[PDB]
Amino acid sequence: PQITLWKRPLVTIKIGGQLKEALLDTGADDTVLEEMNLPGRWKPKMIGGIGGFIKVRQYDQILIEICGHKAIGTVLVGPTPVNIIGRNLLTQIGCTLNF
Amino acid sequence: PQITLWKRPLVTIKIGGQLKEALLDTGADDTVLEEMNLPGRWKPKMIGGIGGFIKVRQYDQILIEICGHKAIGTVLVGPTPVNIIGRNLLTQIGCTLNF
Ligand SMILES: CCOP(=O)(COc1ccc(C[C@H](NC(=O)O[C@H]2CO[C@H]3OCC[C@H]32)[C@H](O)CN(C[C@@H](C)CC)S(=O)(=O)c2ccc(CO)cc2)cc1)OCC
Repeated sequence: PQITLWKRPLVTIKIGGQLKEALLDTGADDTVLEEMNLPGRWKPKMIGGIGGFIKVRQYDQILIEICGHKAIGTVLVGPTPVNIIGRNLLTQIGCTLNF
Repeated sequence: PQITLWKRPLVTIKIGGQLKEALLDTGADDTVLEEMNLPGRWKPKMIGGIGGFIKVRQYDQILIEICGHKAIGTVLVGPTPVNIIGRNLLTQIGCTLNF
C-alpha cells in the first residue's frame, strides 16, 4: 500500500497475541510500545527524544505483524505516549519513503 | 527518490540560506530544528515528545528546500536532539510511505 502523510500514519499491529494501533515512524531507530506485560527476559534501557529520556524494557526477537506483514526484532516497552514502529521493523516489511 | 530505512533517512536541507542535515520523520507532526538564527517574527510555543516538553520559537511561512524540493511552512526552532522534518513539510514535498 501507499500511506499519505496528511494524517498520522497509524496502522493496526498484532503483538504478543494483542491487536493495537501504532505509528509508522521513520524517525525512530527502534520500536517503542505502550506498557504491556510480555513474557520472557528483558534488559533495562534508556531512550531519548524531544523532552529527555524515559526508562524502557528491551525485549529481543519479538514478532509483530504490521498490516499483514510480519517482522521480528527488538521491542522497547515503557511509558511511551504512543505505540511507535521504528526502522528496525519498518525495514523488514519493505517500507520506503518516496517523493 | 525512494529512500530505504536501513539507515536514518537523513537529507540535506536549505533554510535561511544555510545548508543543514535533517531527518525525514513520519512520526513528527511538525518540523523542529536545532537552535539557529532565522529572520522575521516568531512566537513562543511548547511541543511535547517522548521525554516531555520543550520551548521552541515558531516561525511561520518559512521557505525551506528539502532534498531539492521546496516547501514554505512552519518551522519550530529549539533544543531538539536532531533536526527533524515533520509531516507539515513532508506533505508539501509529496512524500509518502510505501510497502
Ligand atoms: C508527553 C506529551 O507528548 P505527546 O503525547 C506526543 O507524543 C509523541 C512522542 C514521540 C513521537 C515520535 C517522535 N516524534 C516527535 O518527537 O515529534 C514532535 C515534533 O512533532 C510533534 O508531533 C509529535 C510529537 C512532536 C519521533 O518520530 C521519534 N523520535 C526520535 C526523534 C526525536 C529523533 C531523535 S522519539 O519518539 O523520541 C524515539 C527516540 C528513540 C527510540 C529508540 O530507537 C524510539 C523513538 C510522536 C508523538 O503530545 C505532544 C504533541
